[PDB]
Amino acid sequence: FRALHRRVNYPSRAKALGVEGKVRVKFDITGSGTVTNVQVLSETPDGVFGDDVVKDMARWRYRTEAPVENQVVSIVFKLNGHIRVDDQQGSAGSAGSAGSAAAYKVTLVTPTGNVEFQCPDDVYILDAAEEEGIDLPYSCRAGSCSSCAGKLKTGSLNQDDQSFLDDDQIDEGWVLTCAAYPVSDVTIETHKEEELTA
Amino acid sequence: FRALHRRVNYPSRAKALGVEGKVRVKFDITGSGTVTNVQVLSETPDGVFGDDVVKDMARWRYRTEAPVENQVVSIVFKLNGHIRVDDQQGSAGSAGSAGSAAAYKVTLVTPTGNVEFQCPDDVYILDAAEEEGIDLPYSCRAGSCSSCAGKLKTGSLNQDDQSFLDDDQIDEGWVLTCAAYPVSDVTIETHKEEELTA
Ligand code: FES
Ligand code: FES
Ligand SMILES: [K+]
Ligand SMILES: [K+]
Ligand code: NI
Ligand code: NI
Repeated sequence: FRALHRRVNYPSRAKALGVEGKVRVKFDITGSGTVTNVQVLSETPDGVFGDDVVKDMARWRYRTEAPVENQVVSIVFKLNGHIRVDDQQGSAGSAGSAGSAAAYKVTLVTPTGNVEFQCPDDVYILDAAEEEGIDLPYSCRAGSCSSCAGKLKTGSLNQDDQSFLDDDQIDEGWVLTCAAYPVSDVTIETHKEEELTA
Repeated sequence: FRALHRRVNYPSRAKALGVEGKVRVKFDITGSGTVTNVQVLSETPDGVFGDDVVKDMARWRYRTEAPVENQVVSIVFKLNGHIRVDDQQGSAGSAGSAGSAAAYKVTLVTPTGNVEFQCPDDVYILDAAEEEGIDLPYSCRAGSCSSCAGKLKTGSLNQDDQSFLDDDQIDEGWVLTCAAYPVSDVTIETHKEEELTA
């Protein structure tokens, strides 16, 4: 089971406007490996990337032994033509269920001051920060490096999807923000990569 | 089957020396999820990161239904405490087999001029360029973005491990250098991300 072809085109209007952006989208895969049941979960900013991404996804291809439901990706667009497609985890809410995920208030303590936003319980800290237009560090986006490291000051997180931290570090409050969901209101100090690996 | 804890520490001597680096290492996983049969494949530069990485890997943890052989990761160390662990694909050669993989000459045509090095048939273009001390762009390292894009001018590649390019783009000569192996001598123009997604 794996992706074969997942091309995304860069919308010329975004390029022209000098807009960076982000789409999170859910889809199913058929036993033939084609993509259907596509639903945009979020698009930042709105009306620039979503429609084009859905069009592109019609031509995606996977290899699979059976249909697969409720896949989710993040599609990030940055300056100078950069696009990346990152796999995330589907939830009841991503699949299109009735009602809204519980959401919690995230307080980030950043080198340039504090910021606060809502984060659904099925969205990673990083993603919700990006949706609020905050620029947090990252590189792998796969819970497998130090880039997105922060320190949890209060509250509780689910970091089941991370892997670069050991037991000890999690217990000491370390967080990989690309792979962590809030399960309460939380306060996280960001930009702590260098402190993590020291 | 998945990684749970893969902590790597930053060697203080590397920090002090202002050295960036890279280790590629093979290991097996036990049915208990512990790591054994560890062998460094390459370390750049030598004698700075390898021994410490092997020590760290003794404490790694996986979840698994059965033992798994001949896993390989790349471990990259950059300035300001950055470490990332990226999964790659094992080969006869990574497992420790007799004799050497066939190797091919890679010619890179970079914005700052041309460079040439050997690349084994079981090592990705990006990795071999990094081992030769060339700084090529990348971000996901998972064949799922535009960052490492180049244009294949001559020769042939295996890009089975990539997924962001479609059929058409591969046929036109596009290459994701983080996920491409040479199967002949090749010439690749690098730094073509913006041209790819345009
Ligand atoms: S960006 Fe690598 S662990 Fe979050
Ligand atoms: S770095 Fe993303 S495809 Fe190579
Ligand atoms: K379905
Ligand atoms: K073994
Ligand atoms: Ni613990
Ligand atoms: Ni073709």
